[PDB]
Amino acid sequence: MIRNIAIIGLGTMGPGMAARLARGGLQVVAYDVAPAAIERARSMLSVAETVLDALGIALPSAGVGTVRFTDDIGDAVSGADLVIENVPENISIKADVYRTIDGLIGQDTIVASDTSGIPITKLQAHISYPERMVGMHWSNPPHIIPMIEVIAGEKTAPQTVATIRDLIRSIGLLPVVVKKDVPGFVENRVLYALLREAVDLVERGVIDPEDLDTCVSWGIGYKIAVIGPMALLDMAGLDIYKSVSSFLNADLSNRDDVAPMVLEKTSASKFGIKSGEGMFCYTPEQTKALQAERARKLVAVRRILEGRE
Amino acid sequence: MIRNIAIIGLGTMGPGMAARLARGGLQVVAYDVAPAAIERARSMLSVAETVLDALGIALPSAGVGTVRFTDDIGDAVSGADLVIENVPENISIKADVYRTIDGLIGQDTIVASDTSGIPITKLQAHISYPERMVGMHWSNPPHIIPMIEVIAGEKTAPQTVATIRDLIRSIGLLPVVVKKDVPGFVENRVLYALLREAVDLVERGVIDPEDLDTCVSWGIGYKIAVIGPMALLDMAGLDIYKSVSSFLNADLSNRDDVAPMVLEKTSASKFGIKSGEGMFCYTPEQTKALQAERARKLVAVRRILEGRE
Ligand SMILES: NC(=O)c1ccc[n+]([C@@H]2O[C@H](COP(=O)([O-])OP(=O)(O)OC[C@H]3O[C@@H](n4cnc5c(N)ncnc54)[C@H](O)[C@@H]3O)[C@@H](O)[C@H]2O)c1
Ligand SMILES: NC(=O)c1ccc[n+]([C@@H]2O[C@H](COP(=O)([O-])OP(=O)(O)OC[C@H]3O[C@@H](n4cnc5c(N)ncnc54)[C@H](O)[C@@H]3O)[C@@H](O)[C@H]2O)c1
Repeated sequence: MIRNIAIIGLGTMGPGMAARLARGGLQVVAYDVAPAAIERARSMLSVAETVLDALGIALPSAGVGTVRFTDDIGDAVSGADLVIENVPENISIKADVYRTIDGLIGQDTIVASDTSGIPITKLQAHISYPERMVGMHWSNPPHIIPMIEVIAGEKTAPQTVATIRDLIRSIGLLPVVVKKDVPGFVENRVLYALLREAVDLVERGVIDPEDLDTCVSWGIGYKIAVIGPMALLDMAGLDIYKSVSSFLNADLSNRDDVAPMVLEKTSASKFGIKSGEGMFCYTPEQTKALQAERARKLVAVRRILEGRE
Repeated sequence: MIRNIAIIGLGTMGPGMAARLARGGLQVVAYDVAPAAIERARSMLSVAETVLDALGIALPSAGVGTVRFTDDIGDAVSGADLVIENVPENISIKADVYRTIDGLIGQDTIVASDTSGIPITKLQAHISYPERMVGMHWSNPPHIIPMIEVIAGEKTAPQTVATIRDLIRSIGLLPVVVKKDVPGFVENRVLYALLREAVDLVERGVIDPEDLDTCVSWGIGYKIAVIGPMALLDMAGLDIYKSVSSFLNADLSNRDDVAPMVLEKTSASKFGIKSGEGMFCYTPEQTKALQAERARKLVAVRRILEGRE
């Protein structure tokens, strides 16, 4: 039974995750090794609570439903039914966390990783009772994107997957079970397939990057938000998809490595928003305005997609 | 100068295209070889006008701004400044249309094709003054998706591309210039890259098709509708995209032909909505309800994406 949740790591994905879980009635205690991170998480947490209000997400009529931050990991994981490990994408650091918490939690406590790219099969080699370790892969922002991937590693018990699937559904979120521990699970595989082709087209001068974005946002993302790919195939006709894919699949980029344009940008220290320049240029003011407007649009669009009138 | 538009072909893409162009102030006369198609287009046209109202799209204070259907192609293309060819995806049929209209229109009339998969370079080999032939690739539904691709063939004059780009902008739509006549232009290349991976994951049992759709609609389409792929790379960090793509690109599907599952479905005459069964199952009632709800959500979401409050 999962009533008490500990979150380890309070960076980008932490505060919204904590807020969203507490809003579902769960008791959440969260920990980070860096005091600066815990402080930043407080402001991130208050904004997230308001966003949950704007999404119309209610506390159920039962459960603790609170969030607390602590600088003591023993305090955080004490009595936890679920520990969500949410530390950097580095297997040595994640293994450190598992070793630390292993002696402090019950052998039937579920340990979930928010990892995007490390196989659950590798992660669970670093904790006792690997059958209760599983991938629980949220998306950014975690209090706004309602879909969570649940991924068994080779040793994960089917019961572990079902329990986390059930937890996610119980608080009104949308779990998807990923049935093989493949690189990138499902979401980021499909995303990186989209990106691989988009980057190739920009790189070889087929289309300017801002026009690529207009094209794909409106022609693809807008449509797919309302109609998923399998449903879209049914709308287009699988006969049509057969006819077109018969020659178009052969012509798509099959790049096996990093695109030259991406190597060029990163070599020049152009990393995107974080450095003020990537594919596009940003001022600090524009960045703030863009972040606010994207969060606002995401919230409004989600309510429509959920059927709200 | 483009004031008078003829549309040849009034199937799925025709009525909404005609309505949207007329709403921009243009005079539109449309033709179809099949009387049954012209009749169906009338009901499709009236619904489209209401959708344009719901989108808050106004007639400008000048221009003819009307739609008329005719069963005489000479009548339709008379005095046309732009003929949009919108007939089946079959180069012999498109060539027939170009031969028919060539003697009936000015040598400076622009002839645009709505083709998805036939190279503009091939199409323009079948009309006089190929420099005024261009791709103008709309998306379904054409009165709702605001983005249109403009594609030069090898012989297309840059002026032709600029004139159609300008026409699209002038009525409040979003043109994107595709700078090479590559298979699938940009939109359907990126879409088919997404689909190739999604189909592969369903086919090899990584995820159930309805869960694939939940995953991709919410994790990818929802996000990309608000934030285009190049902008999204900037948010994630190009350093991160470099690190991840360095191993993940190598693992993506590079399928060169039709997926076995798609061959299986089509062999069994399971084509999707049109036959009542494809990836999913549909009743006639469900189909109608789904079509209405998807159109309603598309309209509401678009207004948010455009910044409406
Ligand atoms: N888009 C995203 O950012 C995103 C989305 C889904 C999943 N993820 C995954 O979630 C995990 C965290 O991602 P993030 O973007 O939130 O990272 P982040 O770098 O923003 O935050 C990581 C946090 O972990 C803390 N930390 C480091 N070592 C620790 C330890 N031993 N104990 C406790 N805390 C420690 C850091 O101080 C930092 O606050 C990664 O595995 C990442 O792949 C990220
Ligand atoms: N999603 C889509 O359906 C979509 C989107 C963008 C572009 N397109 C492209 O637009 C074109 C039309 O697509 P559609 O889906 O509207 O096709 P459709 O089959 O729904 O309609 C084709 C119409 O052309 C008519 N026609 C056939 N021969 C003709 C002739 N000689 N003169 C005049 N009319 C004739 C038919 O009677 C029919 O009404 C195709 O090239 C297609 O690839 C389709």
